[PDB]
Amino acid sequence: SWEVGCGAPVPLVKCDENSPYRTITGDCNNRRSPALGAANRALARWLPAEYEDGLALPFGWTQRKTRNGFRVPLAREVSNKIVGYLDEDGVLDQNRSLLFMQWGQIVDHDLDFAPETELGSNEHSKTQCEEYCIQGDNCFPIMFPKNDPKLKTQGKCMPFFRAGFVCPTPPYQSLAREQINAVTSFLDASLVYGSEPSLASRLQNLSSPLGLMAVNQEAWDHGLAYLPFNNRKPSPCEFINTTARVPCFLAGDFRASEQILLATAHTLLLREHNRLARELKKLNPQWDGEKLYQEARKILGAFVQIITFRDYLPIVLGSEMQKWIPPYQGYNNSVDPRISNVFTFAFRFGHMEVPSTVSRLDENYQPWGPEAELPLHTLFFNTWRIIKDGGIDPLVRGLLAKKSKLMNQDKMVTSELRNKLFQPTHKIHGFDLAAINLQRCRDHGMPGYNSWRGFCGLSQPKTLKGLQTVLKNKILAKKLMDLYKTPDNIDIWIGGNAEPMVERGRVGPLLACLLGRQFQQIRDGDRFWWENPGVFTEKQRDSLQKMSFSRLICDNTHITKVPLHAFQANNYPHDFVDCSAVDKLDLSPWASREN
Ligand code: HEM
Ligand SMILES: *[C@@H]1O[C@H](CO)[C@@H](O[C@@H]2O[C@H](CO)[C@@H](O[C@@H]3O[C@H](CO)[C@@H](O)[C@H](O)[C@@H]3O)[C@H](O)[C@H]2NC(C)=O)[C@H](O)[C@H]1NC(C)=O
Ligand SMILES: *[C@@H]1O[C@H](CO)[C@@H](O[C@@H]2O[C@H](CO)[C@@H](O[C@H]3O[C@H](CO)[C@@H](O)[C@H](O)[C@@H]3O)[C@H](O)[C@H]2NC(C)=O)[C@H](O)[C@H]1NC(C)=O
Ligand SMILES: *[C@@H]1O[C@H](CO)[C@@H](O[C@@H]2O[C@H](CO)[C@@H](O)[C@H](O)[C@H]2NC(C)=O)[C@H](O)[C@H]1NC(C)=O
Ligand SMILES: *[C@@H]1O[C@H](CO)[C@@H](O[C@@H]2O[C@H](CO)[C@@H](O)[C@H](O)[C@H]2NC(C)=O)[C@H](O)[C@H]1NC(C)=O
Ligand SMILES: [Ca+2]
Repeated sequence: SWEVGCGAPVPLVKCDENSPYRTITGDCNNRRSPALGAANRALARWLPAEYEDGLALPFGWTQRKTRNGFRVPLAREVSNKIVGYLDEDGVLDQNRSLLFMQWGQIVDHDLDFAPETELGSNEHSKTQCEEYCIQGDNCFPIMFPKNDPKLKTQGKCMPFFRAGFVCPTPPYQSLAREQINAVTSFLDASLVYGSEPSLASRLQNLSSPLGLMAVNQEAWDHGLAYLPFNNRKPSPCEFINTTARVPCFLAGDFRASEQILLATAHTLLLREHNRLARELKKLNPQWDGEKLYQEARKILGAFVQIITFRDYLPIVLGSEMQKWIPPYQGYNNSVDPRISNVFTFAFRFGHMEVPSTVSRLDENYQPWGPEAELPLHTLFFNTWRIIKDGGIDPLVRGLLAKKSKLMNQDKMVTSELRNKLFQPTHKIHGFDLAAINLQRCRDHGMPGYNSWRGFCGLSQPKTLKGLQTVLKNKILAKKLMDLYKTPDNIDIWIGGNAEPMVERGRVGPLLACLLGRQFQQIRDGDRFWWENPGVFTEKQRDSLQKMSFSRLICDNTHITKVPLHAFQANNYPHDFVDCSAVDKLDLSPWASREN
């Protein structure tokens, strides 16, 4: 049996072969099958999907349906018993800057987004779901287990809506349900430019032929650009402080305002596009408005890639880097560049790297003002602290000089995210990202832990003693067993994250494998990979190889002191040097010598 057909919600457009620029949607990257790695299509299944009813119901939907003969435990109950911790002392990655957490979220955002199903704005699937906690259709509420303190203050559940799926977004009934990636699978700064035409243009400055992205005309940062604000009302950035009335930003990606440091990095990207475009017109004064946009956008895309594969992945994998991402050997069109459904959970290792507070630091890197450090939760959907506090600048210094959270088998996810998450259609700082992630694993039909162990050539523990051995942790294993009753039922997010953290890396073996494999394909199956012969000239590639996040900071802020290796843990002033000492990006090689 088999089904190749289904790809109905897609406008299938021309591929201008030889074009030297990526499309916005990601179509036409791969020539044999030009929908490969395009946005708005069904994420890839490395392993057949696993639902309660074979088709679409997330294990845990039916109380009289076991998984392998055992009920699956409530997501919130796994959160409470395994994921949570009280004492934030001692949980600071000694050798990773806070930038390390933040880049990961940036890369994640470039690569995947599975939007909640939306059949109703003015429809009571939302209200009935939130108010009365009745599971049905796309309402899959996260129920509190006996003894939960949120029972006392928040109700019977936290709302949760099932992710969008292809074919139709009303129910289906032939193939297994397949969730959508709404963004492009190819690491191509789609978070900045958008993955759809409608937005990419709306993002553009089509008032002038300079190839610039649209900037805030309401607020400014020492004459440095801010991102435009967004249309949407209701606005959750507004709802955060209804007095200040500062809305969310508008970026290539809709999540850019989830937290202030994400919105900051987005700032650390729009700026550079425009810097790059201005420098480019200055040099090639005959170039189109379009041409300037595309060639900046190309260089930016190349920056995301280089920072990611040269600086980030080596330190997020460790020992396994070489085992899954051998040095580049060219473009391979037989490679599938699609983001897999499991990767979208594996990449959520980042959630254990988020610490409980964010600092603003002045130019001696000392607290900035009387409220320099804030609880992370007061910063979900918070632009106003950017616009009417300090710059971006103090936050970027914090990104450099403060540390990531270290994942810890006994202190997984800070309560800032585990109890205080703010959703943008629900009025409280009262949600649990960990619960949500577990529920979503089930929503998405994920195979369990041991299925992924087996996929990656690793042992598949069956017996509580065997699980202790894999996780080198008696007590964690015990709680996992007590709750799941068989490692085969352990949800991939929590299983993958429970494994000790490799060597020199920040993920376990199961994750290294899932992540390495996805990034290898991201790298090998992209026709516009920066390092693919043809995409850039050898000259051009000699200039791009010197880019650095440091350099990005220098050219787009008024920070004049940065470390050389920004992802590592760095302290001021010892690990910092002046922007003078820090390599520039030399665009001589972009000179259009059509003569
Ligand atoms: C708030 C949130 C963060 C920080 C303050 C945060 C951080 C990260 C990092 C650092 C990631 C990678 C290193 C990462 C990956 C992914 N996240 Fe996550 N994250 C915050 C909040 C959320 C929320 C909310 C979601 C949606 C949850 C849902 O299932 O309903 C979320 C998701 C993800 C995600 C899946 C994205 C997708 O493909 O749709 C990651 C890969 N994060 N986060
Ligand atoms: C903190 O983690 C850093 C990385 O953030 C650790 O050091 C990294 O380890 C690599 C080895 O793979 C080193 O890179 C090597 O350096 C030589 C030149 O001496 C160069 O030819 C290559 O680039 C080579 O890979 C390097 O020390 C470092 N890498 C980077 C990018 O910083 C470090 O061990 C940890 N720091 C502390 C204080 O423990
Ligand atoms: C909602 O946003 C408000 C800003 O839009 C914020 O209030 C701001 O923060 C403090 C509160 O006093 C003020 O900072 C200083 O203001 C002047 C300095 O010129 C001093 O008189 C004060 O003592 C103070 O140090 C901001 O000026 C202030 N602005 C306003 C209009 O109050 C709120 O705190 C935000 N509220 C929430 C719940 O997030
Ligand atoms: C689109 O670009 C035009 C041309 O630069 C912008 O107009 C400039 O705006 C800046 C402030 O943003 C001021 O110097 C002048 O108003 C214009 N400068 C020049 C040299 O003409 C316009 O702001 C941009 N529009 C948007 C919405 O970003
Ligand atoms: C591109 O990648 C694919 C991986 O799927 C390679 O194709 C496989 O190559 C191995 C060894 O030659 C064979 O055993 C497989 O059966 C091949 N499968 C297919 C579909 O071709 C391919 O060799 C790689 N190409 C390059 C140039 O590296
Ligand atoms: Ca992308």
